[PDB]
Amino acid sequence: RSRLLEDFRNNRYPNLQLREIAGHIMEFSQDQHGSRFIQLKLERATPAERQLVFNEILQAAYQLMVDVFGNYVIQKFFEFGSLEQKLALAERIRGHVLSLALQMYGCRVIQKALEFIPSDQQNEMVRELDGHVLKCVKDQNGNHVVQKCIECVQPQSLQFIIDAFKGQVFALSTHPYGCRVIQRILEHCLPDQTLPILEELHQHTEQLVQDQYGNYVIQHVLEHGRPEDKSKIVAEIRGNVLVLSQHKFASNVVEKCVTHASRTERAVLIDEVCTMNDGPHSALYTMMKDQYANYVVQKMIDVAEPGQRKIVMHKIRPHIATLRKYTYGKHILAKLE
RNA sequence: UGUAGAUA
Repeated sequence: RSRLLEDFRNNRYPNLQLREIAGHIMEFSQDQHGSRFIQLKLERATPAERQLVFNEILQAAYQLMVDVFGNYVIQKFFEFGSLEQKLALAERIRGHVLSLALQMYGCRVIQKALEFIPSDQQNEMVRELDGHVLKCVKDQNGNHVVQKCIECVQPQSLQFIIDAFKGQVFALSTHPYGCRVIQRILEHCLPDQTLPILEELHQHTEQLVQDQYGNYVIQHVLEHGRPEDKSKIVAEIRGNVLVLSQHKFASNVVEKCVTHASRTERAVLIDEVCTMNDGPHSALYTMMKDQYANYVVQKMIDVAEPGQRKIVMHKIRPHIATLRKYTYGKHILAKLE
């Protein structure tokens, strides 16, 4: 390194200033303590002081966008720099988007830059992803970037991402990074576009609720979706209430079904299991005794009306001195009051 | 008694 920096790593300069590290901006930024020294002084800095530094981040900007320390520095400028340094940084970035989006460091920046630019540059920076949509949605770095777009970017500039997901919904609603994206779209995108998705979604409601993350997506719509889409799902559940509340994943979804259904639907779903006797005993006998099902049951009571709840507990008197036996049942006896 | 994304 240089002594200047060596002296900084040894604490030999207590009131070190920006001007005093001219010619060494870069080096500093690829060094943890110096990157950190700059990140701080940039916030409390004169316009002359920032530009000084800027001058030296520009010609090796890409290098610092990928450095493990150099990347917070570029990001500071997006936060606290001038409009012109922000567009200038954009410049730097044009036609480098895809690569930085997939890089461990570059995409943090990209993620920040996407947050601090007018729609014009925002709109521009995104189309560079066109035709590598699915490649980014399934990347470990790329995926927060796409998510970052769906959030920051005006929705009408992202039809290419709705298209890209066509007939792809299940593979992604059943993917690790794939399903967070699908949530964003349903949180941000226009009716025009959340229609094909919600459509494929319903195509595999039964399967998705059994997926590791697939359910998180059905779970999303139940909570946040339009009441027309809820009812369709709850309907997928109606009947299957027994076979799914014993599922490790599917239980979590019936849960939110009983929570987010119509008043009516809700009182029908609940009742379904208070009178669809299964085997030796009745329906909710198993649900009580089951490692996952009991939460579904405890939820039954939660959302219930005083009328239909009374009836539930009346069906749960015949086994009071029966649940003490099974421990998962034990968490139920502490409610019949 | 029960489930999910990347930096010093």
